[PDB]
Amino acid sequence: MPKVKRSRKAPPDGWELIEPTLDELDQKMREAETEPHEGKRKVESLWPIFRIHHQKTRYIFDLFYKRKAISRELYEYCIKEGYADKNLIAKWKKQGYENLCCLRCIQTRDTNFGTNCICRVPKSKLEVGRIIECTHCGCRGCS
RNA sequence: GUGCUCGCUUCGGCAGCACAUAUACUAAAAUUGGAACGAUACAGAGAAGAUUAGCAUGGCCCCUGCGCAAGGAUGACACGCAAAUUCGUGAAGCGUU
Ligand SMILES: [Mg+2]
Ligand SMILES: [Mg+2]
Ligand SMILES: [Mg+2]
Ligand SMILES: [Zn+2]
Ligand SMILES: [Zn+2]
Ligand SMILES: [Zn+2]
Repeated sequence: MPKVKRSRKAPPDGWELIEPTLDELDQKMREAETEPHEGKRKVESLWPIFRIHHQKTRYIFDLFYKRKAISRELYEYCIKEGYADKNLIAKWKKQGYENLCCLRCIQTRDTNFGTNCICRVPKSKLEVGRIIECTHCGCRGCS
């Protein structure tokens, strides 16, 4: 029923107060894996995976850098077990990059002209009020 | 969005600055045509009597094979009243200058 752990040592100290929500996020991810595509476009059906992955990683990130509610050990346990993304966090700690979607949406090898997605353009520099949905992600304006 | 402003100056708002700067064969489609054996009837395997191994050759014919191997009926086709330049003799009869 839960995620099979791969550490086999017991989880660290403050585990028991973050587990209902981690399992609730984990139950939410298993919904999105099994949704049948019908009226969902070919790229659109993968958008919930990136959203929930953002959410799980944001949750551990808030409990350790904002709320200071978790030690290094419980933090690095959640990264090793796959609850949080190590690389997505390392971009959120950068200066401009603090509500980033994905690592796809800043990867310049993934685009034709070698650039970020329009996801990453500040909404004030589009100056028109056009509506954006990133094809990688579904995002409407990180930056 | 975040941070810094000995910014107004409260913790409400605003101002300034810094970082952050252009995805997508753009459809979950509408269309548009050419196509699956294989069944339907027909159809029957070259070499001058008959029964037959085959190896080629040529290209707006392909199939199987990774093949510059080898197979596919010798893989099939090829079977054509197969006419390409350029004429003269001799007498004989009839009409004519
Ligand atoms: Mg042969
Ligand atoms: Mg034979
Ligand atoms: Mg032959
Ligand atoms: Zn994204
Ligand atoms: Zn994006
Ligand atoms: Zn985004």
